[PDB]
Amino acid sequence: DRPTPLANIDATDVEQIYPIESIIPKKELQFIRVSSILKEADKEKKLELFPYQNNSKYVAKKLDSLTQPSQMTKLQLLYYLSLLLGVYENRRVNNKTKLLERLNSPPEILVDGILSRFTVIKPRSYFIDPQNEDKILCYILAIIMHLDNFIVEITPLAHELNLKPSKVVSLFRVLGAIVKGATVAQAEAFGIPKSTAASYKIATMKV
Repeated sequence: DRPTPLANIDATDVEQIYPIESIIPKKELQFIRVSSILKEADKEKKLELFPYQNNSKYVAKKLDSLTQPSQMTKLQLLYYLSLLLGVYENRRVNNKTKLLERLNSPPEILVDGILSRFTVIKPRSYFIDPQNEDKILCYILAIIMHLDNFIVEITPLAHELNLKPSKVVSLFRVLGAIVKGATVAQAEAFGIPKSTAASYKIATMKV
């Protein structure tokens, strides 16, 4: 129905607005295997294990922070983000066979899950309509909200995702995030000049 994951209307903490269950069904989770990524010492080899190889800037940046077994769930979300990004960047592909050729051997059930929930079957051959296209991006952005602890800098993210900054702003607003300039406090934390912090856009979720 909506391009966003199903919100928890009773949420009292930002973490609960978009529960993990809303982003990835519980049944699809045992199939996101991240132990090898966590154990692999070489960053190049870690990156090679991701389901989409078109050198995601976001994945490589975010990887450096996900090193402990307590962060396994976050690492599964990053793996899934990579797959969704692969489906989005290859949105013009209309069949499962060509799609798999553009991807780095993800478990087939995850691809099936994406095709059944983010595409329409042509009356097998499929179509990603304009709404399903934004749905893919909204789930990517809901993941980023979990991974960046509900405070996101628009400008580096737009660059990392190869998306127009105004599209990132617009989609974060569709997700219910507040998008405005950084406070002098946020400027100190983010290491951005205080005098123009108002022009540096930040997306935040609130309860």
